[PDB]
Amino acid sequence: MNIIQGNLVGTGLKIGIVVGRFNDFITSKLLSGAEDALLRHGVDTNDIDVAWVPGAFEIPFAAKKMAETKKYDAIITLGTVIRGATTHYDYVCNEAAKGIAQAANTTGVPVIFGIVTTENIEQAIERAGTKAGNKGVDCAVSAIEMANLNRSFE
Amino acid sequence: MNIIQGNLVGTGLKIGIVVGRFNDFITSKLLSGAEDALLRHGVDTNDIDVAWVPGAFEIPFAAKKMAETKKYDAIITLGTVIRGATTHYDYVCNEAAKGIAQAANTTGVPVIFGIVTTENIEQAIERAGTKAGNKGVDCAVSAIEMANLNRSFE
Amino acid sequence: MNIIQGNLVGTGLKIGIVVGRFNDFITSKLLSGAEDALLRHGVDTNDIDVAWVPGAFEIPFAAKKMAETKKYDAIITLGTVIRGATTHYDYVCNEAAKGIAQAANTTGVPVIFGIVTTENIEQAIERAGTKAGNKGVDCAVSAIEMANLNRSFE
Amino acid sequence: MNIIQGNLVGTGLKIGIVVGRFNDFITSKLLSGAEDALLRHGVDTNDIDVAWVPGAFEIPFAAKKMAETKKYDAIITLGTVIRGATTHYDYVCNEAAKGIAQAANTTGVPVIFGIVTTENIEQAIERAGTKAGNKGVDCAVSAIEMANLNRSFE
Amino acid sequence: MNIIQGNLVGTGLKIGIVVGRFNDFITSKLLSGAEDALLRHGVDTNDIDVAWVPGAFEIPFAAKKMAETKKYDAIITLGTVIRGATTHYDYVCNEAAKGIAQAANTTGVPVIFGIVTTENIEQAIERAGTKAGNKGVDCAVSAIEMANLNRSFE
Ligand SMILES: O=c1[nH]c(NC[C@H](O)[C@H](O)[C@H](O)CO)c([N+](=O)[O-])c(=O)[nH]1
Ligand SMILES: O=c1[nH]c(NC[C@H](O)[C@H](O)[C@H](O)CO)c([N+](=O)[O-])c(=O)[nH]1
Ligand SMILES: O=c1[nH]c(NC[C@H](O)[C@H](O)[C@H](O)CO)c([N+](=O)[O-])c(=O)[nH]1
Ligand SMILES: O=c1[nH]c(NC[C@H](O)[C@H](O)[C@H](O)CO)c([N+](=O)[O-])c(=O)[nH]1
Ligand SMILES: O=c1[nH]c(NC[C@H](O)[C@H](O)[C@H](O)CO)c([N+](=O)[O-])c(=O)[nH]1
Repeated sequence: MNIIQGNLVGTGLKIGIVVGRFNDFITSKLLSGAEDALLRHGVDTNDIDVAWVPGAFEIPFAAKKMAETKKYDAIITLGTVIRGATTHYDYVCNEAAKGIAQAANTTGVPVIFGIVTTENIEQAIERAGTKAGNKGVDCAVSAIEMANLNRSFE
Repeated sequence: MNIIQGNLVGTGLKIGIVVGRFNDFITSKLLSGAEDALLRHGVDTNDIDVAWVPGAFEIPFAAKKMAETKKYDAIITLGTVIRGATTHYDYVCNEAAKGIAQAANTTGVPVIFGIVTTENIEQAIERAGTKAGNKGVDCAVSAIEMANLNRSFE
Repeated sequence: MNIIQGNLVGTGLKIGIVVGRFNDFITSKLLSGAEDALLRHGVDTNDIDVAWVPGAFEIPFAAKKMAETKKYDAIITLGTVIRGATTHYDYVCNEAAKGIAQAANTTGVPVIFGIVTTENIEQAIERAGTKAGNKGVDCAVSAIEMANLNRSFE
Repeated sequence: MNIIQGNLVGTGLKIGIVVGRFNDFITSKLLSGAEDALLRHGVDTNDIDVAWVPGAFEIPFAAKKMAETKKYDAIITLGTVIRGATTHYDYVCNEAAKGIAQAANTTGVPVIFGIVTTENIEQAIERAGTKAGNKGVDCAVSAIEMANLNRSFE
Repeated sequence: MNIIQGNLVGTGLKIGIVVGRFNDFITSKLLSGAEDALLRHGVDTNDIDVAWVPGAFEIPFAAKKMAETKKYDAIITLGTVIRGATTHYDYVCNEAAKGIAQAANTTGVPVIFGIVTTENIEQAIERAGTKAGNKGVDCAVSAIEMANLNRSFE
């Protein structure tokens, strides 16, 4: 068989990031994690644009617009939705993931899903640079991989 | 990295609001909350158009049409769906959130999701100007932010 | 602010109705409820077209086609899905609500969601002209409102 | 009001059927049920084309393509998804129902949802020609109705 | 009635495969299973292109692009999402299944859903070449069937 991959060399890549202000206590650590990860992989700090939106529901809207400028190789979406007392959590999470997916689809640009969806604050901290690592770092790496792999497609 | 934000200066913005009549006991307080929030942020009362629809299922329909007039910088959707004895709640909430999201998508205009979805009346009052604040106020602020941030995109 | 509403004057309106045969014991009472409601609001009986389909899954298909004829001001969908032993209920309800919503979306014509989704026969009778009123009547009224409000949009 | 129906006269109709091989122990009885039902309603055996696909996930794909040939008055989808140990069941059922619905939508041809989704083998047998009747027969009848009703629409 | 099938002769077919790196402990066995299955069915190893993506959320993106090249008769998606402590599982699985389905839809090329979604590692191993067989092998076979069946459609 013939293998098609994407290496982790970020040199020369232009990355766009959309972060939600909601739960910034967490998302900010996600953002910084992604930044460091990108830099240590060869991406130039100036080649990184970060756009802040109120909540995760907004993330798709910004992600699509940024991707449409065709100015980026990949887009990283960073958010943190923590469940509450109502089903609000459900809609925010669904629409976010739904839109983040269709953004990449209609845009052709890889849009990495980095929205942390937990039951409580602990699980959030758990995935923002603790026990489970930093989802932001994992997303940065995936962004790089997808950008490189995307060269192999047109 | 390069940051892209949206400040909270509402001066000069034109806002459209779609409110559901259903559970108006709550939604009306959401509406007034949004209005006051907008005014105190610099938005002119005359630059605010409010459209009433039966229920939340209708909100998407009106939100899309209002956004399509391209007459608004952002659109705020206000509603309150309180769970009952059947799964009706589920469809109304899903379709509302689904449509409110696609309205902004297909329209390019930010459409703020301000539909309160609770298990009971108490949680509704809780989020319409009590313990948890007023979702209407939060949406007004988000509308302003998104409108301003949207300038940075084309 | 500037208010945009829809009054309950049905005079001159042309209404289309799609009813599911499934659970007709209930849906028929929903239909007659809507009819009477429409008439008593000024709609002429001859300005009302009713189309019957097997079940609620079919409702969206007929609703979209009727709306596309642009012959109607609003479309009322009437159905009753009562939960059973399997998850069948789920798909029928979701697809119905999903399609009824997109019908109005793609058609520009208001399509009122009048599908009663209950756990048992009692809750169905409850919402078809008993304790909880008649969802058909509520839909007729919403249809009229949406039709009138729709004049304010193009 | 003016009633629009669909009678159960299958004479002259051309029906397409898509059956999943998965759980054929059940689906085959669904298929034969639909066949007999169609024949006894006036449909000519030669006017019936049956296409087999691996599982229910594939059904939408085949149903849309068959409908697109515009060679059929209605399309019957027959499948049986029985829940297992994982959530696999969920995705297969959702995508199936989602696609079978959009097939009719985008195609204009009625596509009858005849996918049996149960918790166990017993409920499957229950709906494939036992206690609860034969969903295949019910779908055949619905297919005929929808085909005839569809004449009333363009 | 007239039957339309797809035989299991892979000779001459060109297959594309998208595998997620996430849970590669399992997915790799899925991939090898698919490969062997394809070869033993007549597919030439050189007629098989494999593309690796970070996780299942990425699978749809790659599957659509590969399908769009119109260079393949069918596309096999291979992944393994194992549930964790949060609802993350839900979004990854839904979006994956959602996208893998729409890829085939919009592309016209069959895209086989081979994403293993389990509650634990054991059920994963169970479906990757143990008690329940190898989902990769089952997908390979389905890919071949769908490719052949697809000849019958335009
Ligand atoms: O990013 C998040 N947005 C949230 N807000 C929802 C949404 O993203 C918007 O802020 C607002 O709903 C209007 O669009 C959240 N909660 O409400 O809990 C959350 O946890 N995380
Ligand atoms: O906005 C709401 N709409 C509701 N009605 C449903 C829907 O919004 C429409 O009014 C009507 O269904 C026709 O589409 C609600 N309930 O039914 O409970 C509710 O709580 N909130
Ligand atoms: O309108 C309904 N249709 C139902 N049938 C589902 C569907 O509407 C179609 O009749 C058939 O599925 C083929 O399209 C129902 N149940 O099955 O329970 C139900 O409760 N209500
Ligand atoms: O028709 C069915 N297909 C099933 N397979 C899923 C799918 O239809 C495809 O065969 C395969 O997933 C690759 O597309 C089923 N299960 O897995 O249980 C089932 O119960 N019924
Ligand atoms: O294929 C998988 N991807 C997973 N990652 C999610 C997603 O596929 C992407 O890798 C990343 O979310 C950014 O798009 C998984 N988990 O997170 O558990 C998993 O179990 N399986």
